[PDB]
Amino acid sequence: YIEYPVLQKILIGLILGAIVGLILGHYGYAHAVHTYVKPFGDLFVRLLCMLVMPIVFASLVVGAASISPARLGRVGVKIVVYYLLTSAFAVTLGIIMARLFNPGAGIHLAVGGQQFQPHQAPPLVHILLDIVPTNPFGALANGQVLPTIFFAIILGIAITYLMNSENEKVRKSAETLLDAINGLAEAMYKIVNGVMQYAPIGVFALIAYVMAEQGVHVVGELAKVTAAVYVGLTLQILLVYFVLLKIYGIDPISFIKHAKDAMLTAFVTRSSSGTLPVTMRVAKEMGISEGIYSFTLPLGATINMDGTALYQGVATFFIANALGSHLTVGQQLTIVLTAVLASIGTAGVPGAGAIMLCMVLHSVGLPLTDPNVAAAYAMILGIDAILDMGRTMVNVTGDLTGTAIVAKTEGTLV
Amino acid sequence: EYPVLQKILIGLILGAIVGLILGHYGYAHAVHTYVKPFGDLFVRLLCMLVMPIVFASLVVGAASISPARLGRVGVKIVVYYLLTSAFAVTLGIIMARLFNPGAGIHLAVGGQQFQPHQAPPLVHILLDIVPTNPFGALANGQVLPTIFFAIILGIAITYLMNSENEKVRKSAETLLDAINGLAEAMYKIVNGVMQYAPIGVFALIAYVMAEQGVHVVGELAKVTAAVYVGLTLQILLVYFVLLKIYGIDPISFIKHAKDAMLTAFVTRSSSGTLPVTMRVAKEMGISEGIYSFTLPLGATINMDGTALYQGVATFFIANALGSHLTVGQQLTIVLTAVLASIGTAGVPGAGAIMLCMVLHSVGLPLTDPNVAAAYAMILGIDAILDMGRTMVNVTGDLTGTAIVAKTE
Amino acid sequence: KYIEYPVLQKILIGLILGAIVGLILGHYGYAHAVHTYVKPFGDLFVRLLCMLVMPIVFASLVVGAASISPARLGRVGVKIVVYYLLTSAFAVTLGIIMARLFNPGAGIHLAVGGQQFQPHQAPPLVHILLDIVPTNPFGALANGQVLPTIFFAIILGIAITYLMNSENEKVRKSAETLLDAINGLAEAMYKIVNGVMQYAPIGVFALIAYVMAEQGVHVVGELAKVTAAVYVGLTLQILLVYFVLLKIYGIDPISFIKHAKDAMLTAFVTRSSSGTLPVTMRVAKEMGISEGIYSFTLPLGATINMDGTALYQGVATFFIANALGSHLTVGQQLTIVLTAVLASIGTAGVPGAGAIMLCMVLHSVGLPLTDPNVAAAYAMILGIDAILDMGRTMVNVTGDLTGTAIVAKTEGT
Ligand SMILES: [Hg+2]
Ligand SMILES: [Hg+2]
Ligand SMILES: [Hg+2]
Repeated sequence: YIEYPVLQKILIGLILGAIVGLILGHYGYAHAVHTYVKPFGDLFVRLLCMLVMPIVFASLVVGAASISPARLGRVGVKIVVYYLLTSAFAVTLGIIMARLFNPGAGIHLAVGGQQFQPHQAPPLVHILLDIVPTNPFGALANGQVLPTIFFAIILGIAITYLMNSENEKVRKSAETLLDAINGLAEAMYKIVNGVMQYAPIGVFALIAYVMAEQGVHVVGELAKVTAAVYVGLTLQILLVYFVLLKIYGIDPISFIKHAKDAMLTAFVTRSSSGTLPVTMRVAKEMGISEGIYSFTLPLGATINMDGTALYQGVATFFIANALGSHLTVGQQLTIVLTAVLASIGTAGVPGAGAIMLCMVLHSVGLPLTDPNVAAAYAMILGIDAILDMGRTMVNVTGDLTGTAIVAKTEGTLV
Repeated sequence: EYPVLQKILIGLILGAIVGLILGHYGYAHAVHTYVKPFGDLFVRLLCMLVMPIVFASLVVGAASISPARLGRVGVKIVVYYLLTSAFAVTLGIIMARLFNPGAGIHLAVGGQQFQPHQAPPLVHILLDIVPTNPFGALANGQVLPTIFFAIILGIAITYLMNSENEKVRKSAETLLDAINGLAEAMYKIVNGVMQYAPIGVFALIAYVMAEQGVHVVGELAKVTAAVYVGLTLQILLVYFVLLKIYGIDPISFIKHAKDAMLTAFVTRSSSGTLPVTMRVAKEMGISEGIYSFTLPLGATINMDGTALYQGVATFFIANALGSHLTVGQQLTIVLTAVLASIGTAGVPGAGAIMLCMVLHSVGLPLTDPNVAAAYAMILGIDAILDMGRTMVNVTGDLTGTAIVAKTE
Repeated sequence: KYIEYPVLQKILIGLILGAIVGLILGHYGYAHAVHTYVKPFGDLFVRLLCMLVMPIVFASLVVGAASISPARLGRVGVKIVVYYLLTSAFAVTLGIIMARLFNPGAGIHLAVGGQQFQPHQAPPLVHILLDIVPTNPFGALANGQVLPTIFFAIILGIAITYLMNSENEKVRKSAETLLDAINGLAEAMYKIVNGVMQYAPIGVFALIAYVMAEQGVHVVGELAKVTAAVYVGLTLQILLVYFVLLKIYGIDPISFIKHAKDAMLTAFVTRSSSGTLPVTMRVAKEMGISEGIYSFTLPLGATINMDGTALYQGVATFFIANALGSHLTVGQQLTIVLTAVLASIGTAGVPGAGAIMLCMVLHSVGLPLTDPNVAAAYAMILGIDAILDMGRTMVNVTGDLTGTAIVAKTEGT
């Protein structure tokens, strides 16, 4: 059948696809690929941008409700502060690395015969006022990004306040609504898994055309991306986690020795949740309180922002850079912080890195319909699989780093 | 608030007489200005629920039929309906080509004939089944994407009900429970709208008769006929053969269903009839533990009745527009319609509701005067057709529960 | 850094303080600078409100419809509903009456862009009646078609009640779940308003600051003229209907008020049918209303009481239309006003329902809230809504008791 290690399939689809593309590039048929292979790629891209709205919205409602004070616990408030200070660093490293290696420059895409031309921007007044949806159903209906973010947050928070009410009529109503929204977000995730079953074919078709038509330069450019990620990735573990543990009297060396297979599971399954049974067992091996890890671990699975913050730092810069538009530090963080803010509750979430990207593009007015934007996004989407293994692996490590720092601040260790 | 079907038939029979005399020496135009708006109110009220029912109905439907959520006695009854609908489709088209309903009524209302557009590149029509934004598809009536999303969602929910996580599992249970109920309410609303249907159906044919001459009655009777003969040809040609193939006697089988069919034929309700259906299944000696499960499904998932309705209706509608339609597209459009109606067996006037959904999905704006005036015709006789629809649905539900019961 | 100080106080402070600032900056000041710098805060406030107008009206009506819906409706229910229908009827007539009595809007002929607003007119009745029916309800709901939304929200709520009358427990829990989540969306939308009223002091400051600075000093008289027309019709309701209705039911009106005294005073000051509900029930027991009666009728008047809104709209509608330059007749008025009221059912409060309905009414008529004039006209009412909304609630609560007592003594079982 096709149930064989889904990730194996996708990496086979990428490696094999680039070879097919690239040799049909050299003496081949850039155009034939474009007429015949590519539409299979397009289907894949559509199946992704599809759920981009339901997941962002329904995910944020649930996510907001999670962190919403003071439905949030006191042991919880400390773990929230944790992810906030780490996301802060994860963002800096993101940008830093994306500037350090310069992914995108060197590939000047001008696909229809013309380069893409960002039309910016309205007056700040006009753009701040417009985050407030004129009509919340409509925002959601026709893909209005920022408004949906803002309404989804303000609603998730509202729900929690309703679950602090004496009126039981009221309390269950909220509990019902949130539960229903939850199941939606939940179903959306299961749908993604199904799409990832098609991903090996679709991703084959995507890079096949990119390779066939962009030339061979691309492979260097993509390795440039992945590199900037995995080096910021490990730079995170070493520079922040290890420091934060050191600074909490915890031993970083022996810490790793327990996390070892929990990171390796995460690296391999791409799944904060798939990995969560392993994570929890390791948390116990380190001797974290039962009452603690059984609460804080199922959070970092969803609200851990550090992984995605790194992805976007590099994805953002590549995507904008390949388009040809030179992007500054101020725009960078502006963009990235906003993606991260809105990512909360989508930690995994199969391929959230790429999903946030769409939602961020849609937000900066770069129509996915444009051929350049399209062929640009298609590149990152290709290697997303690779990137998403590091993304999860850092997520999990940081979840343990945090749940162990917070564990010790409760006096429940060994 | 007196027997509802009586009223719709009273209104139709009565309405054509009124329209037809007022047509002849009368004032086709007057009717058009004063009588007709009541008719248009009716068509709107229907096209209204076309979206919610299709979406909500399919989410629920797909979650029924979904693997691994489906049961063993269930898998067989589904396999039953799949292979009966197969044949029901064939008869539909076949009868629709046999009698030629529509041609000979050449409607060109505005002083101009309707002119269907075809067709974007296969590539572009296939990529487009995938909604770019699901809320959007839903919001501004995109048919194929809504089907595609509603199926892919229903299946997803079932996987969530096979989860270790009780939080996850309850949430799915809830979402589904609320979509169901939306579905459910949608139907309740139809029952009420059918309360206006006698006035509405009066107004509709009144105009059609007053304006399209007397040729119409022949053309409509042509439809009715093509359904009722496909209808009984289904009972005899498939059910009887399936009963015989499973040692059940066709003749004495009917002797038991006799009132259950008569009830179905007169209530238009697979569900309204359900108590009578189950009573007969007991009289025939089916296991309690089998008919109490399989009969409530046939009432929702039985595609055979609709499959004949769409076959014929589709061919009439298109044919009357002027557009001659081939066997290939006939089937393609039909499979699509039936394969989206799952979980709406009855569901009062489902037959017509689907038609609207298939029309909106295949070019053909319901706002267009030709398209409108043609759909107004079938909408008129829907009541007649919808009685045979249900009656055959119910017969095939017993045939299925009996065949499956025997294998147990 | 914490302004969790009495929320109403803040809005009143913001109004009085805002008008002075604007008015002095108006005279020799910088109408323009206010427009460029203070106003954007006033606009952000109008956006947060106009935001919820769709979800509150829809999800609110669904629940509302369900609550009045037969035959889920009790016999103790049927009477209280009939009560409210006959009181809203009069509540409307007084609204229009007072709106015509004082003439708010005239004398302020607003032509803001350098051009006066022009209401379009009306398609044939056929076309407007057919169009109350949503061709696609998700679409109605998604892009703000008001009339089709109303009609779908009612026809939905009612259907949901019938599903609760089914022997199929599948069917029955399904309906119960759906309603449970629609309510609760409703409920959350209300919580989101409470947060918006938190910024309302700042926003209401900015709003009148500009209208004062730019519209002159004639505005303050015109607004006092509104509030007057409401508060007098408001007490004309108590004296002219409730008191005549209590008397006509052998009940003593003066000694009735002696119990309601604080129950009305709470409502006047909290702006909250729900916040006041504890105080209200305590008073219905003091008046010696049955426990199994007020435990049902008081939580209804809290949501379905239409009389308070009926007055507000009578005046708001006339002022808004009058200021724009369109003179509006008594037919037009009720047609506009019945409609709003009839669709307000289940939104009694709901922090600021009065203004909320008005948008929804403005959108429905054909006055695009983006229009410079319409905006500057709505902005004025939005400003004093807070004042009007205290009276609104207070009248509502008096009439909930007047009702629960009239129905109560017709019982004694
Ligand atoms: Hg996308
Ligand atoms: Hg329709
Ligand atoms: Hg508004």
